[PDB]
Amino acid sequence: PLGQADKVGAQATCAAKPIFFGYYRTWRDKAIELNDGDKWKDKLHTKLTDIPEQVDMVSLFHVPDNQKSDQRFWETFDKEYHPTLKERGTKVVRTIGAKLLLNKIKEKGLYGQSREDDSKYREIAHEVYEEYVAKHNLDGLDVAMALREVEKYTNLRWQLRKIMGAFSELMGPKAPGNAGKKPGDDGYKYLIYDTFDNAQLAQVALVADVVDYVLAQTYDKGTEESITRVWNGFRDKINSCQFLAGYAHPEENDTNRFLTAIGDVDTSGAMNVAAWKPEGGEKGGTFAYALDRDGRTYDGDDLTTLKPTDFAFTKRAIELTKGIS
Repeated sequence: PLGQADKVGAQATCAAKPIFFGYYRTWRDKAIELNDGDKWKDKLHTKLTDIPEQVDMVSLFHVPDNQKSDQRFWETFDKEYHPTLKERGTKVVRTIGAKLLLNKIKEKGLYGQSREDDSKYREIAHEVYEEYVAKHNLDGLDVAMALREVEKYTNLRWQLRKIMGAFSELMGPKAPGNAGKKPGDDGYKYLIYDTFDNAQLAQVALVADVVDYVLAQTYDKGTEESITRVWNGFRDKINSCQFLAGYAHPEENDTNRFLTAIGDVDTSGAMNVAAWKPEGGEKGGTFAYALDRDGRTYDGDDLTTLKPTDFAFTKRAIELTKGIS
């Protein structure tokens, strides 16, 4: 048998100090094997260990359809990348899309109504944990929920709640395996939720009690007042220590147009987000999408070429988030 979090609102203190969270596109890693006809079969400049040593947590965004094979990538990760990141103290988690989870719910024949066998949700959670987290000794799972249909349909809300509860038995504050451990401790297994910057569309009330962090996709904000507005939308469901606001770096052939992390670093809206704090509280930290595109724009050859990065935005966000130099 599987409301809001235990504490909500602005919290003057947090169990873990504010962190910088980084999304890493595995199909842009040097060790990955892209398709034969791919225009970027070469020109791959960045490796995973190139990220700054002060990154607290990195999330591997692995998409099998974006490359031909990942065997070399995982061999390099197990041999080279992961020991170095562990030496630096950087946690590594794995991002999974909610669409894949709903597909797995559907394969089991679940509609999500009462009288169903909730052990099937536990089966799905264990399979996902073994494949995505345990297989490569990762530190937890990040569920990306950017589906507008979840909020509209009761059965989808039920399904999401049940799969996140089944996951809470394996990761997060509710997991018995994390007994006496806290985010930031060695061996802690994280349960992370990234979603809309709209709390209602996010359906964060279904996961607030089981997740360590809530990552709001504030990719179009860039103003402290707008982030305050988003946070006031979330504050009655989660506490500020769970909340992370973020920005997105321009991607090649993206069509999305996220403008907060372009131009001068110190005056960018991305650094306003990194510097932002909840009034009367401390935040969970700051996150950035596509670390390999740090500093890139949508202009000129940037839209169509891959380039190395100096991680200037990443370093400055770390400084503003953690209050260090």
